[PDB]
Amino acid sequence: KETAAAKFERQHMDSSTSAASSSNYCNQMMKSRNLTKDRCKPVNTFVHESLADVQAVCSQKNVACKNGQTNCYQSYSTMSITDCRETGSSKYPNCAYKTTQANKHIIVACEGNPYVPVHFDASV
Repeated sequence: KETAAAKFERQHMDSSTSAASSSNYCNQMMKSRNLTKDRCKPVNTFVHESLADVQAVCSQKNVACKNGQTNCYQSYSTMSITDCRETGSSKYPNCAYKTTQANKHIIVACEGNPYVPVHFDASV
């Protein structure tokens, strides 16, 4: 079945663009990455960086995850990210989102060997 590492790439990586190019980014990306298949996922963050740069976070500043877990890491530098948040008109299967683009630090949880990001925790 899809690995946690793969799933992380599928849900949160967008190395193909430097930023969201329009208000529709979320709507299109959420659908294409299959995040709306079973239900409308309420929030999602896409990271506009190379895989290598994001995998490197696992070796940066160790911080506690929102749930208390201790395998989270915060990026030393800001990163280009797009936040997607479901809108008040969103209604499965027609999931709808608001697109917000920014440059922020990312916090990820890492696991495995190679030790890579498997969950997106927050941006700061």
